[PDB]
Amino acid sequence: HMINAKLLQLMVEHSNDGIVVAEQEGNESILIYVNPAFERLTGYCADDILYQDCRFLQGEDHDQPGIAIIREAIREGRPCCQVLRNYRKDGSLFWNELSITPVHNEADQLTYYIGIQRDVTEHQQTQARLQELQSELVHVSRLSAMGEMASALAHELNQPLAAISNYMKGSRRLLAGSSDPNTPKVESALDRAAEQALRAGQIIRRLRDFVARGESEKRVESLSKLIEEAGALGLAGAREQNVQLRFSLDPGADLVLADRVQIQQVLVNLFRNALEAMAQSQRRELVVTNTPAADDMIEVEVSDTGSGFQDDVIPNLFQTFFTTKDTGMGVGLSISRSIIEAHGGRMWAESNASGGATFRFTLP
Amino acid sequence: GSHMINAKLLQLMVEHSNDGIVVAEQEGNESILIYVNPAFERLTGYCADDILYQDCRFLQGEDHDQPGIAIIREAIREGRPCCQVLRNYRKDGSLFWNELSITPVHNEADQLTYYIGIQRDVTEHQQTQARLQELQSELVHVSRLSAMGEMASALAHELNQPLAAISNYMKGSRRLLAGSSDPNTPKVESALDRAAEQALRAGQIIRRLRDFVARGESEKRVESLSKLIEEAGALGLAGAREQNVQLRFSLDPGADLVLADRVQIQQVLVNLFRNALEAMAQSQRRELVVTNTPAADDMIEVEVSDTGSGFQDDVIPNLFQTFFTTKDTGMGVGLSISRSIIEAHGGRMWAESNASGGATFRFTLPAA
Ligand SMILES: Cc1cc2nc3c(=O)[nH]c(=O)nc-3n(C[C@H](O)[C@H](O)[C@H](O)COP(=O)(O)O)c2cc1C
Ligand SMILES: Cc1cc2nc3c(=O)[nH]c(=O)nc-3n(C[C@H](O)[C@H](O)[C@H](O)COP(=O)(O)O)c2cc1C
Ligand SMILES: Nc1ncnc2c1ncn2[C@@H]1O[C@H](COP(=O)(O)OP(=O)(O)OP(=O)(O)O)[C@@H](O)[C@H]1O
Ligand SMILES: Nc1ncnc2c1ncn2[C@@H]1O[C@H](COP(=O)(O)OP(=O)(O)OP(=O)(O)O)[C@@H](O)[C@H]1O
Repeated sequence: HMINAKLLQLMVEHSNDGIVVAEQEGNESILIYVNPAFERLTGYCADDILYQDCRFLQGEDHDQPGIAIIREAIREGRPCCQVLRNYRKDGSLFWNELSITPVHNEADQLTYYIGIQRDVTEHQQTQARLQELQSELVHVSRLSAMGEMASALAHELNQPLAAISNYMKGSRRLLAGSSDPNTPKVESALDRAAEQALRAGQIIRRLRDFVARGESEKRVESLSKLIEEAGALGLAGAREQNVQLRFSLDPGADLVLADRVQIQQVLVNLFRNALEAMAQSQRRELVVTNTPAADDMIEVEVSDTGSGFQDDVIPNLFQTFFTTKDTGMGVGLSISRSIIEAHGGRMWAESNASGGATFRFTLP
Repeated sequence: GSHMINAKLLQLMVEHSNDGIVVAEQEGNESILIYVNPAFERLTGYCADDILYQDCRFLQGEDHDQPGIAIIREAIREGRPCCQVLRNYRKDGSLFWNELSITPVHNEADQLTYYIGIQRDVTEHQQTQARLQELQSELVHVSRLSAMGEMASALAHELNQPLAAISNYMKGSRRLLAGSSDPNTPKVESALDRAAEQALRAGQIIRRLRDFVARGESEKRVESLSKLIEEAGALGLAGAREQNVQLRFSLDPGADLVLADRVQIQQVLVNLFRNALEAMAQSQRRELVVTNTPAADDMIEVEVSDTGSGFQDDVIPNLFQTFFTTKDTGMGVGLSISRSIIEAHGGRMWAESNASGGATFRFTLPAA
């Protein structure tokens, strides 16, 4: 009615989406029409596949749940939409998003199907890599958090336990020049206490090294790449926070020597920290910049126009547990600085002229 | 001339496609609708007789601050196809997310530019994906502090004995020295007192770090088991479809409502889900069953069974022990944290090996 069927067929012939019309023959849903987009998407020529069921796109990959879903939809005559792994003529893998509508033709007294196919490989791939990045971020965050927990405990307890040892040493020195009948019992009690204090030391290290066990290696990685991976994790939601992102990367300074999951976590933490300082900020600008630097290093700058620093907050930032947030562990910057310095770099912070914060670090 | 099928048949298929399909026509800066299928009238709530020969942009309502709109405008300015999601609004005002595929097509007879547009309602995917973004952030935060907290509790528990020992050896040494006249004894006693004070200080500063990390604590509310199971699946079980892992959630409608702290039970379930997937990595059978049932003393029992690596004969009684692990990079902390959280809540928790060589974990929660 509304448009002539020739024109409509022309539109179908030239749609960018795969479009096919199938016909049920017993247990087969045989293709009776395909458009060029479908030939492109699959690599098959229409002259070759007509009057067969398209399941050959599955190749040998028949342990997919969508397949059974589709089969039951087709038995019921209900529509259905499913993603499947299909394989082009040349073998190449693509994820095919299938929308099938059973349609009953009264004249033919037959059941046809109209199917729309979109290649969704890029979405599947990016979503899978984002899942792996999310999982590994969780893993490394947990071990590194317990790992800083241990080091702070060791360094804070190091003084009392040594004091105890020294008081044992001095007491034993005083009692040596004594004949009181009870002193051998005193000396043995003091020895047992010494041993217990050593035991406290030895087992603080035991839990530390169990949580800190298992370390990685440093390889050449592109900062553009690790900045994009870190942004994918840390900066989703900037647009909803109306934060303006600017990545100024120097093409001569892009390749660094680093352990990629740890630098990912340094950048993710810096990005999150910057977003938080912009929670209620009138100006929201985030700048990431790479430049050549002095000691054959390369400097990465992350600047925000956020809450910034009070007069004497700035010199505490990288100290373990120093925090201004109600639920902050104050550990992000401490872990980041220890990681960067172990990688051969330097890290420091300063307030920006816009009232925000600028963090810089260097890597080779 | 090549006609694989009569155009009437093709028109019918389009008429009954479950997908919105429209044909628009270029008139200057308008792409006016000249055909819509019933699917589009349903999806949008508008009647063809009313929207024909207008541009579809009225679906944006007042919500024109979307990037996809400018993307589409440029694609249509060039001759290129494009695909974008928009916030559109039905006739009744209701919001829906519309997945648009537009293909400009040039008609030689008309010497005109038409467009074929395919529209999918994808509200559920956009919303679900945004809720997974929210869950990912909270899982990171809660895992970090929760691990720091089990770290803290473990260090305090192991140190409790030596520090008490030191305090007691001081108390006993002072008792022995009380009856003494050696000239040096007041100096000894003062040294022992200072050592006592240092050991107390070690204790108090361990409690200091423990309380600092556990300072973020919450309250427990009535929560739907379907929902918290789905959030945990969304985080932990996202890869099962590609791992060819068979998932089955059998939830009993008579056993559904619990009292819990939702983020902590989420982290318990996420750990169970990942752990089961890890066991079912290289197993010919990989089937995971989650089941809800009523359980004794006004409780509800949840079962998670896997056909995975399972448990050795005497590993089972170690599972809930802090730091007990079999994985090279594992912390052995997941189950210890999980059991302490559930028991700190109103339930209990235990484990057993599965008959398929896998593992089955069960827990109970209240509904009071
Ligand atoms: C119109 C239509 C299009 C289809 N397109 C595809 C496709 O592109 N790729 C694919 O793997 N399966 C596709 N299928 C599914 C198979 O034809 C078949 O129905 C499905 O694999 C379940 O049937 P089975 O029991 O033979 O496996 C399509 C089905 C229909 C009706
Ligand atoms: C075939 C076709 C279908 C369209 N369908 C929709 C739609 O369903 N919802 C929507 O918001 N925009 C839709 N658009 C986009 C608008 O028609 C318009 O192209 C877009 O809003 C950008 O143009 P503008 O600058 O006038 O806003 C469609 C465009 C075409 C060509
Ligand atoms: N861009 C910034 N703007 C303002 N303050 C910042 C910025 N970056 C860091 N800070 C300050 O430095 C402190 C330390 O941050 P750090 O990331 O080390 O821990 P945190 O974010 O407080 O805790 P968590 O371990 O949960 O991330 C923060 O409390 C914050 O006050
Ligand atoms: N579903 C499961 N299938 C097989 N083994 C399991 C399962 N759940 C737990 N285990 C075993 O119990 C041990 C303790 O697991 P838990 O989840 O507490 O810590 P983990 O997985 O070792 O460490 P992490 O905290 O890093 O996940 C694990 O090493 C694992 O061997």
